[PDB]
Amino acid sequence: MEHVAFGSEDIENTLAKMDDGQLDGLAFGAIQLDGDGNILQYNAAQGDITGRDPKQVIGKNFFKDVAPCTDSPEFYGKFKEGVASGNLNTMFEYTFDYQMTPTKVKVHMKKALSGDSYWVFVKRV
Ligand SMILES: *C(=O)/C=C\c1ccc(O)cc1
Repeated sequence: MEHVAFGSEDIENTLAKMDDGQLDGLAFGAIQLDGDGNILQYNAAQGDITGRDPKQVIGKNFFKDVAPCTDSPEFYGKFKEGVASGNLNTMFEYTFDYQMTPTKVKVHMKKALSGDSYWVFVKRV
């Protein structure tokens, strides 16, 4: 598998070399969003945690369609600020409970290296 540690300092540089196939070899869930919150990448580990079929969610809006429970100042509010500020690095716990068993996770959001893309990393706690 891919040996990348959750919350690593240079994770945006390392994941810059990973294709969709490589992302699926991570020890934790990984989502790539555009500045509007549309889903660009969604790896296997994330799909194990949420039950979503990765291919099926790419293209939908994370905050509108897929994960309305994140539509809150505590999640989406922080996202919208990072995008507007052009910088984002934050780590917090949250509960995912839409159409699923309530699951506690640690979330790390961080701006990608290139363009207008942002990472959302998730692991169980
Ligand atoms: C609330 O809706 C939280 C999270 C979440 C994450 C991924 C997917 O697919 C659904 C929901």
